[PDB]
Order: sequence, then C-alpha cells, then structure tokens
Amino acid sequence: SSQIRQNYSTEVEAAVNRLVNLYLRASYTYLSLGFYFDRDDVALCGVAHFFRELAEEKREGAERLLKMQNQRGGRALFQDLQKPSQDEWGTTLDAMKAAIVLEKSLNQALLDLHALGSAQADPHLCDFLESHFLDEEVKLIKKMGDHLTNIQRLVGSQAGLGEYLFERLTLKH
Amino acid sequence: SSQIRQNYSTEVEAAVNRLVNLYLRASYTYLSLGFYFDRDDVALCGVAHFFRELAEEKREGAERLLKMQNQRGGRALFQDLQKPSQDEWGTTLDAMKAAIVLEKSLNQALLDLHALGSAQADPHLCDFLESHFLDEEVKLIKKMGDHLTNIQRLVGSQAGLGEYLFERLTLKH
Amino acid sequence: SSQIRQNYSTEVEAAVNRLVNLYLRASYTYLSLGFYFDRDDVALCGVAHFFRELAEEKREGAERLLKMQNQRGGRALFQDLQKPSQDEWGTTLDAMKAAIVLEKSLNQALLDLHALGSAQADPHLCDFLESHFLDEEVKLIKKMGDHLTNIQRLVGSQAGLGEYLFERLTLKH
Amino acid sequence: SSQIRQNYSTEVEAAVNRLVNLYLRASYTYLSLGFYFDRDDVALCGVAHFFRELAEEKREGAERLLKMQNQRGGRALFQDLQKPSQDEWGTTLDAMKAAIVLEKSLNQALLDLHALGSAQADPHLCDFLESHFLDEEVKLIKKMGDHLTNIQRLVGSQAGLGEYLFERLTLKH
Amino acid sequence: SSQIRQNYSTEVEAAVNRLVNLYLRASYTYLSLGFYFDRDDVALCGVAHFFRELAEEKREGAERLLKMQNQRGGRALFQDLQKPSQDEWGTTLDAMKAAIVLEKSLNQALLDLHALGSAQADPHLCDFLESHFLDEEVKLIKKMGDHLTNIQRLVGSQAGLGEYLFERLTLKH
Amino acid sequence: SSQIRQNYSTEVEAAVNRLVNLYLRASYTYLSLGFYFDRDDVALCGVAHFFRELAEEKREGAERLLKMQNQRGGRALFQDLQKPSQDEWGTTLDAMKAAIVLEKSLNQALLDLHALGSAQADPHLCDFLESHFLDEEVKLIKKMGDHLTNIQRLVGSQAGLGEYLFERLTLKH
Ligand SMILES: [Ru+3]
Ligand SMILES: [Ru+3]
Ligand SMILES: [Ru+3]
Ligand SMILES: [Ru+3]
Ligand SMILES: [Ru+3]
Ligand SMILES: [Ru+3]
Ligand SMILES: [Ru+3]
Ligand SMILES: [Ru+3]
Ligand SMILES: [Ru+3]
Ligand SMILES: [Ru+3]
Ligand SMILES: [Ru+3]
Ligand SMILES: [Ru+3]
Ligand SMILES: [Ru+3]
Ligand SMILES: [Ru+3]
Ligand SMILES: [Ru+3]
Ligand SMILES: [Ru+3]
Ligand SMILES: [Ru+3]
Ligand SMILES: [Ru+3]
Ligand SMILES: [Ru+3]
Ligand SMILES: [Ru+3]
Ligand SMILES: [Ru+3]
Ligand SMILES: [Ru+3]
Ligand SMILES: [Ru+3]
Ligand SMILES: [Ru+3]
Repeated sequence: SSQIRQNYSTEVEAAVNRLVNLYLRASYTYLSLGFYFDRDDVALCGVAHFFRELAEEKREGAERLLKMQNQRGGRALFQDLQKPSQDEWGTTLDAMKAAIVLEKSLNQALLDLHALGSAQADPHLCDFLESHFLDEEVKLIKKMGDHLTNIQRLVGSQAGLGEYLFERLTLKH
Repeated sequence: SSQIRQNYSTEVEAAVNRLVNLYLRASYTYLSLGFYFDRDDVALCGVAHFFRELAEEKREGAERLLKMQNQRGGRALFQDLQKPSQDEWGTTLDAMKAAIVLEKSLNQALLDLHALGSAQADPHLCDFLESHFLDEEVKLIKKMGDHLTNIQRLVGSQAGLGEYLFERLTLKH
Repeated sequence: SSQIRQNYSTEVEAAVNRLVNLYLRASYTYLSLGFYFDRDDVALCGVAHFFRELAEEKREGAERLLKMQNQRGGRALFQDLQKPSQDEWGTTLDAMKAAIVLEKSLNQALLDLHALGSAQADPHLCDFLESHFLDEEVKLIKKMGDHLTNIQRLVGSQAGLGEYLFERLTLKH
Repeated sequence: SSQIRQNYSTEVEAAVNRLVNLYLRASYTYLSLGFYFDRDDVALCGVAHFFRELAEEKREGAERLLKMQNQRGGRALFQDLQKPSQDEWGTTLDAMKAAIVLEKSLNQALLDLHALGSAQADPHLCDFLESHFLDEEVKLIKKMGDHLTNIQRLVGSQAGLGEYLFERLTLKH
Repeated sequence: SSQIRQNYSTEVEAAVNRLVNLYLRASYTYLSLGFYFDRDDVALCGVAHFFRELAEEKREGAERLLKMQNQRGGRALFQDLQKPSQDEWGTTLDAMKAAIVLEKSLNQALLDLHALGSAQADPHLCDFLESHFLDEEVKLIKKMGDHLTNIQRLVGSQAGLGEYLFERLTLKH
Repeated sequence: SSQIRQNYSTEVEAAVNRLVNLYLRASYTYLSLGFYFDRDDVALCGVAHFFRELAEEKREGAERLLKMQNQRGGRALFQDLQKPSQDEWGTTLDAMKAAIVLEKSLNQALLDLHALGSAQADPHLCDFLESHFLDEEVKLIKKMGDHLTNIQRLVGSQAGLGEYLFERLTLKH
C-alpha cells in the first residue's frame, strides 16, 4: 500500500500500537484511582484530582502516538483494554506506589521502543519519543517520588492525620 | 457499609457500572473511527473530527455516571473494554450507519436503566438520566439520521465526489 | 584553518553542501509548479499558492542548512541548480504525485545525512536535522498524501469538476 | 494557443525568460555573498545582511517578471542556474565591485529588453520595465557606487580598521 | 536506594557531576575575566559585561545539570573549584582566545558525555544535552570566533584604537 | 601602579580578596544544600528554595566586594573554592544549624575586616561594610534563629510531620 510510508518498519509500527494500548490502559487505571479517592468513605479530593489529571495526560499520550502512526503511514490497531489491576487502591501511599510502578513500566516501554527505533535507524521515531515522552515521563516519575517521600514522612504513628495533611497541603485542588 | 447510601438498589448499582463500560466502549469505538478517517489513504478531516468529538462526549457520559455512582454511595467497578468491532470502517456512509447502530444500543441501555429505576422507585436515578442523557442521545441520533440522509443523497453514481462534498460542506473542521 | 570547527567531518560538510543544492533545486521546482498553475489556461489559484508557499519553505530549509554550515565552521560551496524536470506539470494530480516523489527524495537525503552524522558521532548534526527537518518533512509528506487521496477521489468520470472543487474547497487562497 | 495573448512577440517572451534566469542567477550570487560574509573568519554582519537583502530583491524581480509573462499569455521556461562566479569573495571592496559589475549587467539586460519592446511596439512591456525595474536599478547602482567610494576612502594603509568601520557605521544590521 | 532511578548508569552519574564542576569552573573563570576588564587600568566596559554575562550562563548550565541529576535519581557530588588559570588576562584578543579554548574544552566534555550516554543506551541524557547544551555551545563558539576575527582585524599597527573601537561598536553595554 | 588608589592598604586589599573567597564558598555551600533538599528522597521544596536563594545572595555579596575592590584600585585575586563541608545535609534542623554556623563565621569575618579598616583609618571601607553587609547579615542570622526555634518546636516525638509542616507553612515556595 502506502503512498507516504518511508523508513517505517513493521516492527516499529506494531510496537507503536502496543504502546498506545499501554497508555490507554494506564489512563484507565488512573480513571479508577481518581474515582476511588472520590468515594464518600475515602474522600481525598486532592488525590482524586491528581489521578484524574493523570488519566487525561495518558490519554493524550496515546492520541499523540496514534497521530504519529498516521503521519508515518502506519495503521492503528486497537486491542482490548484490560481493566485495572485493583478495584480498591488502599491508602494514598499504596496508590502512589502503584502509580510509580505503572509509570516505570511505561518508561521502560518507551525506552524499549526507542532502542527498536535506533536498531531500525528510524530517527524520526527516536526524536518523537525524546521530544514528547521521555522527559515528560522522567519529570512525572520525579514528582511521584517527591510525593512518596512526603507521604512516607507523614505516616509515623498518626497515619490518618498525615494522609489528610498531604492532601490538603501538597495536592491543593 | 455505606454511611450515605439511601434508596440505591444493588441492581441499579450494577447496571450503572455496566453502562459506564458501554459508554467507555463507545468512546473507544469513536477513537478508532476518528483515527481511521485521519489515515492518509482516507483523509476526510471533517469526518475524523466528528468522531473524535464523539469519543470525548462518550467519555464525559461515563465520567458523569461514575460521579453519580459515588454520589449515591455505590462502588465503581470496571471491566475490560472490548476493542472496537472493526479495524477499518469503510466509507463515511458505512461509518455513520455503524455510529447510529452504536447509539441506538446506548439509548436502549439508557431506557433499560430508566425502567429498572422506575421498577425500584429510584427517582433520583430517573431524573439523572432524563436530565443528562436521554435528550442528549435523542438529539445526537437525530443529527446522525440527518447526516445519513445527506450522505445517501450524495452517493448517486459519483460516490467519491459526494463523499468529499459532505465532508467539506456539512462537517466543516 | 578553522578557529571554531570541532567534531565536524569533511564528509558531513560536503553532504550538507549537497543537501543545500537539493533544497534549492526543490525550491526551483516549486517555483515552476507555482507559475504553471497561474497560467491563463490552467488557472488554479489555490494550487499555485500551495506550490509557491513550498518554494519559500524549501529556500528557508536551504538557508537554515547554510547558517548551520557556518556555525560549525564548514564552508558553503554552491553548484548549479538544475532546472526542474518538466516544463509543463499536467493535472493537479500529476503535480501532487511529482511533489510527493520530490519530497520522498529530500526525506531520503535527510535520513542519509542523519546516518552519516551517527556514523561520524556528530550529535549536533543529528539534533539539528531532528529538530528542524525530519518532522517538518514527515508532516508535509502526510499533507501531500491526504491531498492525493482527495484529488483521486474527485477524479471519477468528471475530472474537470473534481479539479475545480479541490482547488476551491481544500486549497482556499 | 493563447486565448489572452495580444501584441506579445515570441522574441519578447523568450527575452523575458532569459531575464528571469539572469535575476535568479543574481539572487544566487547574492546568497553566496551573504553567507561568505557570515563565515567565522570573515564575520562582517552588516555586509552579510546587505547581500542577503539583495538576494531577496532579485528573487522578487524574477517573480514579477514571471507574473507578467503569465499576464501576457507567454510561457515561463526555466533553465539551469549557473552557480556564482566565485566561491570566496575577498574583501568588502572586492565584493562591492563584483556586485556593481553584476548590477550593470542586469541593467544592460533591462535596457536591451526595453529596446526590443520598443522595436516590437510593445508599450505594456516598456511601461512594466520602467515602472518596476529601471529606476529601482539606477537607485541600487547609485547606492553601490556611494558604498564603493566610502569603502575606498577607508582603505588607506589601515585596511582592517576601515573594513570594520564601514560595516559598523554604514551598514548597521 | 533509589525509588525513581531507571536506566541511569553510575558512569553517567559520575560524568554529570564532573561536568557540573567544569561548568562552575568556567563560570569562575568568566567572573575573573569580567572583573579584570572592570579594572581602572583596563576599563573596557563592554568586554567586562560580555564575560560577566557568560559567568551567569555557565552557572545556569551547571544548575540545569544538577536539576537533571536529581530528576534521574542520581546524587550531586561537588568538588573543589580550581581557581582560574590566570590572574591577569592580557588584551581583549588574549581574553577572547582563552575564552574560545575554554569553550572548546566544555564542548568536548559535552560530546564525551553524549558518547557515554549513547554507549549506555541513555536517550534521556542524549536528548537533554542536545536540547539544552549542544546547540547553545555551537552558537556561543561561533559568536566568539566572529569576535576574534573582528578583534584581529582591528589590531593592525594601532592596537589601542582597535581595542577601544571593538568594545564601543561591537560590545555595546 | 595605581592611578586611583588612595588610602587603601595592602592589608585591606588582601582581606577583601579573602572575604570574596568566603562569600563564594558560602554560595557553593548553599548551592549544595539547595540541591540536597530537591532530592527525590528528601523532597522539601521550600527548604530547597530557601537555600537556593541564599546561594544567590552570597554570590551577590561577593560581586559587591569585587566591584568595590576595583573602585578602590585594588586587584581581585581568586583562590580555590573549597567544596562544601558535607555531601548530605541531614534534616532541615541539621541544615539550618549548619547555615547559622556558616553565617556566624561570615559575620565574624565582616567584623574582623571592619576592625582592620578602623585600625587603618579607612572610613570608606567601614561605610561600605556597614551599608551593604553588617545589617543584612544580622537580619539573616535573626531569620535563621527564628527558623531554628520553629523547627525545634516541631520535632517533639513526631519529627516527620513537623518537618513537613515547617516546609509547607513557613517556607511557602
Ligand atoms: Ru474535588
Ligand atoms: Ru535516539
Ligand atoms: Ru511534535
Ligand atoms: Ru476539591
Ligand atoms: Ru483535521
Ligand atoms: Ru422516570
Ligand atoms: Ru446534574
Ligand atoms: Ru481539518
Ligand atoms: Ru491567486
Ligand atoms: Ru540521531
Ligand atoms: Ru535551531
Ligand atoms: Ru487566489
Ligand atoms: Ru548578523
Ligand atoms: Ru519605452
Ligand atoms: Ru505593476
Ligand atoms: Ru547583525
Ligand atoms: Ru559597565
Ligand atoms: Ru544522541
Ligand atoms: Ru528541558
Ligand atoms: Ru557600561
Ligand atoms: Ru520547588
Ligand atoms: Ru566603622
Ligand atoms: Ru553602595
Ligand atoms: Ru515548590
């Protein structure tokens, strides 16, 4: 087929489609996190908003990947989105630990795709990742680490008070 | 458990969760439609944007349902999102026919949920659907029917020309 | 000689000069295309303007390459610019096909230069191409593919009407 | 052919095409001059900008000629553009002397074309040249003569100092 | 330890710390240059300001490297800053020659770090350098070469006059 | 030498150079403190900013001293800057204690220099210190004492919570 496709391997095309799925899955996980913290029996508004905003960011990442797939002459292929790994997400610390784990997996997927692009001598792909994804992900993971540290400092032996304060004073809504 | 839940049946709670899944599935279908019409070998910008905007609307419908689930003291439960029914969506007519089919199924789900709420004497639910979903869906289905009619009129024996004109003159981007 | 040159191979320097020539040749081709579509017996104003704007963009690409050649301490060397491959460019479809061919050749030259820079461990060059040329070229080729598709859809068995409509409704002046 | 052509000789048509080539060649020469004076080992910013601006003006002259060729129903025909006569342009004095030589040749070409138009009783052509080219060229040649005089006065036996001062105090960037 | 560190080698971490030291050392050298040209018996205000502004830029480079070191989960380690290589910096030409030497050493350190990152498959690092350091350094070295050329042209056999003029007419304060 | 120097002893000149070194060393210490509190495993943004701002203030103190050294006809002489006394700075209390110690040493150096100036009957120096340094330092040491007191009050037996609160409610970023 393609009238525009140039220097775009089938391997990169398929890996782009898989990364789309991983970003949409991450978005869905964040949607679940966001609504869990909005429960009347959890009620941590700032935490909810933090995860809700991440759901939006990850959907935007997927949409940028899809746009690029079309710009390169590849074909978007969608698969099922697996529901999130938990139905209830525990404390803010549990949730932030789960978020960092999820982000490290996305980062590793970005790094794996970058390596594939280098192997395939696909500099456009390499640039696209560098310019829209790699630093954004490093910044986000740093912010989550900063949060985890502050959450952990606040646990002590008065965990409720610390969880309230973090939400009130770090994650202002 | 719940400290707030009142007049909120387990049957409605589960049906709300199922409707969330149907809205998110519809959003995903529209995301696929949107990107298909952005392909270099399809290239109907107005069609793409129409479906992309619908993806956003259906995600917003899901988020309103999730918000209400929490307001009522129910518990959001997420399931897999099944990938869309096609990988390639054919002509604008094929796509708009598929969209109307999808919307009629969502509408029927709304009507089924409303009937459950009436059976359960849950007026809050009934009002919520009436006020945010039932008329929005009737308006959308009317707009899709209007489109289908105009698309069909334009086919004739010069289908390419008609498809271009519809996109240019009805769905301005 | 150079008091500033550092990590800048003679091979990259010469390839930069050759790419300048290819960009200026592309500019010249577009100048010819632009004036052909302004002929009284062709008279497709939007087509003319599309190619005229491309002539300007390709000259700007050449000037950025020349600026960089001086920033690196290389020496600009100019060669003849070969006149464009045709004197008359046929239909809008013929012209857009010729434009995509030309752009794919420029893209391949960019990719070849990038590969040379990688081989020579010249990251400044690699970055320069990634940042000002590779994505610009992918975007342009995608836009030309989108056009070609719409042009092709409009041919049918009423080619004049389709050519007029494309110019009027896609390439507004 | 032409449905519009009137009082437009084949001789004038061909001479217009040749003048286009001479203007584009002059533009190219100025592009080379502009980049030479931007070299780290030349570094005369004002000189560079003077020639860069002339490159633009000469391209604009060519484009006006091409527009007129189409207005008259003639057919643009492009030939190769011969690379500029030097790769390195010497001092500002050498360059300005080369520029005046180039401009006198363009002027003589304008005058020769005007004479052809008079011989062919083509007043539109005569007016076009008078109104957009002849006085512009006389003004430019006067400005170059004024520069040459000031450059020459500044040589004396401190040539570097004089070259710096001219660039700083006459050709402010 | 680190809860965020991912794909960040100990080799890159240590080299980042060494580059910080090189940037801070360069800042210190520029601070010394700046104050030397502010001496009553040197009194070249524009030269002073040029070097003072470079001191600030190099400190900012160090601070960006330190910020990135923390974003990646590395640990900043500081060492002594060696005092600048001279106490008195000679003429503006001597100083600008010393500045270009210093900058070429920084550039080579950037290029060496980039090569390490490529060897370690660390694209974030590679991108960080490309995006904030490599082109900034090429631009700065080009500007210093342009200055050196103008300074050299002005020496002749009236060195005082040329030094005054360069400061007055190129480096306006 | 000096054409301007008047009433400026070699003893004061050398002591000014030593104080410059002490201010630059203090700046460097604060740079290290600032980045330590920006670590993902420390993550006290307000603390970081407090020390980062002090790094800037101490560099400015050094630059004022250097400016004055030139105004008086003295000669700036730079020495090595010894790296900061620690690589890791402990808690906010540890850091603020270290900061007060550092500031008391700077203050004592100011007082020692003032005494030298009085001994040398150098009223300009005395005024310069009084007007730009002595009260600034007293104000800063008072602010650090106020902080130390609040930090100490917050330790109690819930040290993490107190450290978070101080950063959030006293050192707002
Ligand atoms: Ru809220
Ligand atoms: Ru890469
Ligand atoms: Ru982009
Ligand atoms: Ru809120
Ligand atoms: Ru569009
Ligand atoms: Ru009802
Ligand atoms: Ru409502
Ligand atoms: Ru559009
Ligand atoms: Ru027009
Ligand atoms: Ru590369
Ligand atoms: Ru750039
Ligand atoms: Ru027009
Ligand atoms: Ru310039
Ligand atoms: Ru005449
Ligand atoms: Ru006119
Ligand atoms: Ru300039
Ligand atoms: Ru000054
Ligand atoms: Ru690289
Ligand atoms: Ru950045
Ligand atoms: Ru000044
Ligand atoms: Ru901060
Ligand atoms: Ru006193
Ligand atoms: Ru003062
Ligand atoms: Ru902050």
